[PDB]
Amino acid sequence: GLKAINNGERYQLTSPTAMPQSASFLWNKKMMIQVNCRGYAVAQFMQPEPAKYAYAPNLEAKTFMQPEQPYYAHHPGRFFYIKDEETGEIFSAPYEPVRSQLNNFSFNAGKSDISWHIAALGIEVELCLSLPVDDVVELWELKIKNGGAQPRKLSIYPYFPVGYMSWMNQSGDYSQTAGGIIASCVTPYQKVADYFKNKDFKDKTFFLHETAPAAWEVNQKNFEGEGGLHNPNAIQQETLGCGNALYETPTAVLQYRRELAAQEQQTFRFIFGPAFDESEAIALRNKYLSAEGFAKAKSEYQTYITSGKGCLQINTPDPELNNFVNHWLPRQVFYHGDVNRLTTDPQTRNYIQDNMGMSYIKPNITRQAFLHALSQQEESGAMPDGILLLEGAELKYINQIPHTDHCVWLPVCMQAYLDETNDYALLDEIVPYASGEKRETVEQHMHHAMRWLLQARDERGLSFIAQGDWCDPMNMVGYKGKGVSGWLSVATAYALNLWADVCEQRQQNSCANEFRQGAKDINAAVNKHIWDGEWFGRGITDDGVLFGTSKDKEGRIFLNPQSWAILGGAADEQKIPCLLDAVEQQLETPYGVMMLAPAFTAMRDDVGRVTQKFPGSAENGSVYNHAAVFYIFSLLSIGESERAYKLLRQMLPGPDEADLLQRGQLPVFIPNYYRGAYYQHPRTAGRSSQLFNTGTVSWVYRCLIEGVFGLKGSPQGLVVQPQLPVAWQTAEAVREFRGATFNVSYRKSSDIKEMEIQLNESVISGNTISDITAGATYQLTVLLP
Amino acid sequence: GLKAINNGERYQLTSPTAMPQSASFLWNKKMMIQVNCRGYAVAQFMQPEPAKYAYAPNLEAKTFMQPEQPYYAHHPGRFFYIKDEETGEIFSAPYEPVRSQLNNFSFNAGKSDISWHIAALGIEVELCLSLPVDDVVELWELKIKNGGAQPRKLSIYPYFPVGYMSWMNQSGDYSQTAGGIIASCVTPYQKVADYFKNKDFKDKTFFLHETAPAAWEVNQKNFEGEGGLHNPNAIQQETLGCGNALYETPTAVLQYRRELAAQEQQTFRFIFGPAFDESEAIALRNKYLSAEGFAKAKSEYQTYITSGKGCLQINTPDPELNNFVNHWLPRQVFYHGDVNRLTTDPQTRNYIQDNMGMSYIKPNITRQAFLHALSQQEESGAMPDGILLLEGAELKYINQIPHTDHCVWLPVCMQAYLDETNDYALLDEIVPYASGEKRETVEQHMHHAMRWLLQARDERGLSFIAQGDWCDPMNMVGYKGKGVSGWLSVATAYALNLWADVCEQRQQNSCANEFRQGAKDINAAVNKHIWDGEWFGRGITDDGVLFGTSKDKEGRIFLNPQSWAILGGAADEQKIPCLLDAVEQQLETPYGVMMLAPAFTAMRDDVGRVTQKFPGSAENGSVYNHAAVFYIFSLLSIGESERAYKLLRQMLPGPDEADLLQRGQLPVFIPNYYRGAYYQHPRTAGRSSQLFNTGTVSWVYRCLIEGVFGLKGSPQGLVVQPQLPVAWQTAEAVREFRGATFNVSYRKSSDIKEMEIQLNESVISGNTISDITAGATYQLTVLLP
Ligand SMILES: O=C(O)[C@H](O)[C@@H](O)[C@H](O[C@@H]1O[C@H](CO)[C@@H](O)[C@H](O)[C@H]1O)[C@H](O)CO
Ligand SMILES: O=C(O)[C@H](O)[C@@H](O)[C@H](O[C@@H]1O[C@H](CO)[C@@H](O)[C@H](O)[C@H]1O)[C@H](O)CO
Ligand SMILES: [Cl-]
Ligand SMILES: [Cl-]
Repeated sequence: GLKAINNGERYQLTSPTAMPQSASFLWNKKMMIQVNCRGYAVAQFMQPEPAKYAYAPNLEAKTFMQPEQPYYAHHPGRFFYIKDEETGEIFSAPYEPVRSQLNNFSFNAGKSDISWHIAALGIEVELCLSLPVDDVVELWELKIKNGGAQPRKLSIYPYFPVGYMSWMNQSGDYSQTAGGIIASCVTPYQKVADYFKNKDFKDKTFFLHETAPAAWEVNQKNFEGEGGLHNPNAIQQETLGCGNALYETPTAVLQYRRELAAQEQQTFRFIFGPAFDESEAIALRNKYLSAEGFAKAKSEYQTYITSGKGCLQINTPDPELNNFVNHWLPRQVFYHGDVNRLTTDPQTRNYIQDNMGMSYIKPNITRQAFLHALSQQEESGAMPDGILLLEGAELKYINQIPHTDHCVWLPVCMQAYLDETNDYALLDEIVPYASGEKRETVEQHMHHAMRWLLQARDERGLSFIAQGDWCDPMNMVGYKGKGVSGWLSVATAYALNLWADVCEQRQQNSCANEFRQGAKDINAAVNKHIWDGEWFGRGITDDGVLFGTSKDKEGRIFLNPQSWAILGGAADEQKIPCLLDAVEQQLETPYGVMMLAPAFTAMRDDVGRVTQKFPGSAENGSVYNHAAVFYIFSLLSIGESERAYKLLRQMLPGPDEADLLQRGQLPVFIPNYYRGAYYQHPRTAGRSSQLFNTGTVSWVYRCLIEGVFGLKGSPQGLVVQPQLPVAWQTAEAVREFRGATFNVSYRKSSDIKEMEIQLNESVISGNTISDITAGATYQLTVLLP
Repeated sequence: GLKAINNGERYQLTSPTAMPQSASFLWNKKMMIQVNCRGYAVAQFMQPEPAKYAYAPNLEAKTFMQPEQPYYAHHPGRFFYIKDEETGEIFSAPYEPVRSQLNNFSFNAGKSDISWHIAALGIEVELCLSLPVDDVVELWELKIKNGGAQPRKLSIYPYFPVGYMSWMNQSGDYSQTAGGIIASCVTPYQKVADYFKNKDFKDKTFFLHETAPAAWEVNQKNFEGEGGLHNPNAIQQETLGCGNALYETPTAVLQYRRELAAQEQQTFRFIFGPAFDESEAIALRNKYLSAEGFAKAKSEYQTYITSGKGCLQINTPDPELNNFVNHWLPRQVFYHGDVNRLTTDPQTRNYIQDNMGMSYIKPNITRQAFLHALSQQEESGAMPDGILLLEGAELKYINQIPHTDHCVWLPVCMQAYLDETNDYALLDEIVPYASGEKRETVEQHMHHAMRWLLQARDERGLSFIAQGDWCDPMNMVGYKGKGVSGWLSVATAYALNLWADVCEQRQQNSCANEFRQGAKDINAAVNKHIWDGEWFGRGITDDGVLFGTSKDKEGRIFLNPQSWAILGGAADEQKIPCLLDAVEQQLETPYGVMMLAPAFTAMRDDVGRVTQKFPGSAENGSVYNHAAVFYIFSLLSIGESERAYKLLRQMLPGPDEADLLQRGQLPVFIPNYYRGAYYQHPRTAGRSSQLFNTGTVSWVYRCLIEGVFGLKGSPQGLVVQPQLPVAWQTAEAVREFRGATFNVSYRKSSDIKEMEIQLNESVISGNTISDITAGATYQLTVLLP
């Protein structure tokens, strides 16, 4: 079974085998953890760069998680073994590593915690994980109850494998003074500069108990012996051996021996995490490891999540949609803008898009993000490929490979901020540039960005692509310096048209004319060179080849140039229906719209690395949700209400059982992708990546707020412009907007020919609520034909 | 049990649990594999840089093996499951992953193969692995026999897990045309230049059968199901499901169904390895996958190993020593010089030392190695930190961090070559330098190297250490440009004294004087600044601190400055006994001599990274065999015969049972280290690193040939100078030397006061056999007091 519980606070799966990849996530200001339903977990923290405290059993690469991450028996996880001392029978919570028969299983994804209930052998177990807001530590609460009528003698063994920490130096031992296990290493390196750089690393891992145990074991191999994780030798014997690790793989295993009366329950607390030294571990222990410490952290964390609850609560005829939107969407949006994906150098397009989502949650964060991003703009007007969030950080990985699209996001996402807040006064703030002495207003910086986009075009008037655009791995179209992007061109026309509208609102009329003319020039170039007759191509290679066209067998159509041609005006009214039909025919699937099709099955080396991905995975033809929601937004922009909703709703798994089993995910987030290549590889199509990091969700939230429910800001007030699916006879929403609350009731009427709006029971004229007082509540009734 | 079998060809362990880390190795011109006794394996190949075809289940770091490498259930390996179709009972060969009760177990390390015999359920299994000489492929032969009296219906399942190949693209499927499983990936990258660089990668892994199977499975998770590796679901059912992998972790599993008569045995052949494409896999199949192909490869491989058999066979009163020296030592030496550790940029000290070993095996390889190494000498005289073996290769890892000792090895190892071969004519060969147009003789290059060592000294006359010397991770003594090395100084005096002796043999008298004077100057500086009263210090830091002294609590004495002071002449007759005693008191252990003591337990940042290793591991205080044999060689140089032999013999595990169990290794190689820190951490002391890559063995072979058995070359012929341990009443050796064979019999006599030598039964005068005819055999009798 799989359903919402606890009044929306949690979401419960009752089989540990039906959906074995399913998972949920938690984060805080400094860490994140992905927890699998069977007890595997991946945890990363910042110090200030990424690191981990629970390691693989081998020397793993520097990485967090892969899409569709597979687990294996020794993957890091969070386990508790229970042993009936009378019978010798054992089981483990949550399910791994023993995989015993259980009488009851629940995995509960929470807004603020992750928990399990299980039962075996008549013993009832509860496990609850949460994090505090500001420190790196896991708070673990275990409850064990004898559910039967006679006393029961049990051994209870936390098993938190530390893994292979380092080939230079790893060890571990029990510390009575810390009250638990302290594993220790030295992170490997070779260069002297790295010794200086690594000085403040938290290269100890602690596992501390509140209640002193009977015994412990710190050596992984001693724990397993021949019995392995299925039946550890250390657990077969009466008492753990109390061994240490001396350049041996360390582990964290404790043992409690209890005789529990009928119906008796006992609670045990632990914390797990990294530390510089034992002193820091003890500081965490004193702050957190108690009933009071756990309750204070929980109260503070629930407060943090509620601070990010957002501006929209809905009550539609679709209860799965209600649950997702009300309870899960805003937390996922909030994570992205609040901690910027836990990177010290966010990709600029990610920083600006994730902060755009924040406009609906905590817009002062958005405001400061624009100020920060623009302070790092180059004097040319160009934006850097990443934005540094800490002095001393550097551009890493894809951010060192030249992509050309960074400036497009500025006005595209500023428009959401300005519409929601009406904070045009941001445009007057003064900020520096990345180099030089010039300090200019936001508005001037934006003009220089749009001038950059206009200058970074070839003689045909089309945008250079270099080693990629929005599609990060699209690296061989323009690497010789001549290739151009179809998508970047259409999106630059959109950006320029939006920014000209701002300039016109600001009385910057010369600018408005200049950018409007820019946008027409690009659109005309696009129509001349990129349009392929039934859809827009994707780009022109360094050697002059148009691709993403009907002559290409793989990558015959890409979604992005279509959505963005719709938004930026390259697609007129006669080309629009060609796009809709071609997308439906070639890209739509039951799991959502694919970003390109057919997927590439081999390298095409004038397009590049994207074509080497497995067909259907990631940018190579998946249902890549971020591209899908750009299409949904383009659809809303032209009033294609039914098609917009249909494709948005496809992003949420369930309630169809086959759908839920095939995507394999709990419906508590939208992943970066569901597997595509639907025609080529049907068996796997729909499978969830399980990756909760995705720019999709800022845009999905915007589409629902402003487009489907149609409650959008303007300089006059709240614009009522709903695009509800026709199946809905009635719906309600509660919209928070500029400090006020709107209780909106939507109802279909066959008495009217045109929408009618009532505010506090009086019919209004027009579609705008203009008189908004902070702290007030308004009743809005919207009757629709 | 653990013993030599097959007339020395193999070495057999009969418990899969007593020595669970034990392992043996195979190599060829392009690959190596370390095979664990329970069925785990690590395999690397060159194309021309390192790569693998069997992956971990996660995204592993670029690495081969760690010292004391731990395994875990999903580590790569080489397995076969047997299922009794009547009972459903299963077991796996060799032992993992099921770990069933077996009725018989043998793991056979071979000179040219690795094999197992096991039995369970009345079924007798044989497994044999070997490699061809020149292609990258594993040749696997499986035999299954019903050892009982009634027919038996069995399913037989090879299980060769491919692992997690790539996050960009991984897959696999069955190919009837190839006749087996083909897994495929694209190695991840981001930079366009890497696409060009990676073009010829063998990114397919094949598992091909000679005999067509009943069924197959390519998806790892489908193979395991809930049952895991202990009881795979695919094996529970009647027939494998014939599944593929589509961006899922692939595997190689086949199934044969057989009804075997009483006493019936069947043979099945497979090959496993990497390929560019199916065409290459089929080429390997046609060449190898047959009884004829396996026999041709085996015959060619045994020939290759016999070509490396070396120059010394011994018959001593110690049968463990005999076995090791005769059967295992020469193959380990041969590996090092023949394939240079499978790196395209060997560390210069490793290249020169490993090639020195070759002087006793195939000296033309040694000769060409000096020619190659010196062609890359810098015009200054300095040697580079590595030697490039392929055009386009680069210096990697430690070779990019400046170390100062590279030139010292030239005359130290040239001396062995000249003594063995008498090829002074090498000195006349003309070779270029790394830059510039100068082409000079070997002799001139050597003079420039020794002038470099003399110039690279401070005002005190001591050698700069920069970021390290022989001790690779000794990186913080001289990183600011002032620190100097105690060891490098004493070894430079040795190098100069040897090279002056060559110059004197070559009538280069000015050079002889110049370098002899250099050596005295350095030795005097060493005695003034480095000698600490009872032993020589290790170095002086940038801030002027002498370390490796009696005032240091950790790192109180280092072995190297003592051995090298003995060799180079810094240690006179009055200081020698102080060194011997201090080494005995502080560094000697039952497992061999430690390289420093007490081990460092925390960073000391004017010594550096070495001090951060776990105490007792690697350079931080292990029994680091390469340093140990430098001491043994220094001992032989002063006639400390008993102490030399004792410490050399300590390098060979066994026959003491406790010793064999504690080191945990088969006695078929000498590892780079046995764990030290004997006083600080007794529990783990002696544990083998299991690393067969080590420069130790060229020197151990030289010590036995020239020092213990005392059969050493000179410009006059064969010098007889034995240092046998006194316990030996008699011994024999067979020495191959300059094309002739010497059958040497050694016998102790109380009738003589001084050694007597007879050649073909006539007493000779002096200690040199001067008349050596190629192809002849001589009988030498050496009577000792
Ligand atoms: O090859 C790769 O590493 C990966 O495919 C990344 O490019 C990708 O990264 C995303 O790829 C999007 C589409 O290319 C891009 O618009 C976002 O800015 C970037 O965060 C992943 O979602 C990161 O999890
Ligand atoms: O920190 C490290 O990576 C390792 O300790 C290496 O330095 C070491 O490498 C050896 O270390 C020796 C002593 O330092 C050195 O003389 C040899 O040239 C070098 O091959 C290993 O034996 C490679 O397996
Ligand atoms: Cl795209
Ligand atoms: Cl040393």
